[PDB]
Amino acid sequence: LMQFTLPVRLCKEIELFHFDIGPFENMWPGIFVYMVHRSCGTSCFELEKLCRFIMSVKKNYRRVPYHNWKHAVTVAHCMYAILQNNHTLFTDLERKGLLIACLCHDLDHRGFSNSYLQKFDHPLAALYSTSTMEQHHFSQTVSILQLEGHNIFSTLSSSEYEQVLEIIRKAIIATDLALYFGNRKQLEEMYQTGSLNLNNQSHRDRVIGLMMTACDLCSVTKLWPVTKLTANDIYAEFWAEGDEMKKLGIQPIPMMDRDKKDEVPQGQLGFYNAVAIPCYTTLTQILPPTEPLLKACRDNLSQWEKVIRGEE
Ligand SMILES: Cc1cnc(C)n2nc(CCc3nc(N4CCCC4=O)cn3C)nc12
Ligand SMILES: [Mg+2]
Ligand SMILES: [Zn+2]
Repeated sequence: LMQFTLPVRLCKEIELFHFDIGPFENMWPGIFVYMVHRSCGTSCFELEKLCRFIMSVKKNYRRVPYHNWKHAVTVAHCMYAILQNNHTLFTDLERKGLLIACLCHDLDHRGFSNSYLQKFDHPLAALYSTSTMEQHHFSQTVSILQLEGHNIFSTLSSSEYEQVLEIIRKAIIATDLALYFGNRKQLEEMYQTGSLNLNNQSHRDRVIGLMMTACDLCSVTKLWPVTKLTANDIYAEFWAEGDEMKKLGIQPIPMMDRDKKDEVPQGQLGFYNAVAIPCYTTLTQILPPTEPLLKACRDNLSQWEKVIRGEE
């Protein structure tokens, strides 16, 4: 049958956590199919249905600076690297669900936070009072699965299908960073007191939630030039929301105020110390082969430190 194969450099480097999917948009679908075939099997999905699903997902990502189709595919590649370094830890349905969840997790993102939607009084803030954009992304995922010729899960039973969509729903909701802090603290306590139990469904749920955060934040785990240039896209969004906050007559938080361009290096320090390092530290304790993510994050923290010291 029909393998996808990549050029030699991509074939080797796609296996590493720090892989950058490159600036050729037209190769990203092929890169995703390649990752599904190796992490799931050539039998998981009918190629035609999967190709049609990938292309409708791409179409429902918007042309925003950071929360775009490249982000979707980047977050899927980090999940692929986690899954490939932990062969035997995950069920068949989890392998199927989690790459889809990653591809779908920011579907139809508009470049604005949950907080901006509530202050603007967007209709989505009335339909979904918490994790507003994340419930929207899961709703968009179901919509696309229900288009003609797009049911990639069509060969699962009613109960397997229900389990896979429930894995995807939880994985997507878990990308609401507001929920990460409490999830990581619970996992930290569980790991240390030795209660962490991977046969406990509500435990696996938490561990998959942390994987989702780790993949979502994975720009901090890349080579420094990738990390630094991705940060510019992240801030281009934040500062546009800042502008929109000022139009509602609301002072944005410093994170979203382009007037504080200069403090970006110190903003990154707080974010590595408060968010990223704790995330990859707890993930590495639970899933030891994800250490390369923690090591790369620590490398990038030390680069932001060099920027503050004026050494870069
Ligand atoms: C969600 C996400 C994901 N990946 C990355 C790399 N980032 N970087 C961020 C912003 C960090 C941050 N910057 C500030 N700034 C900047 C100057 C004033 C200020 O306060 C505050 N904070 C918390 N957010 C993320
Ligand atoms: Mg999101
Ligand atoms: Zn995301």
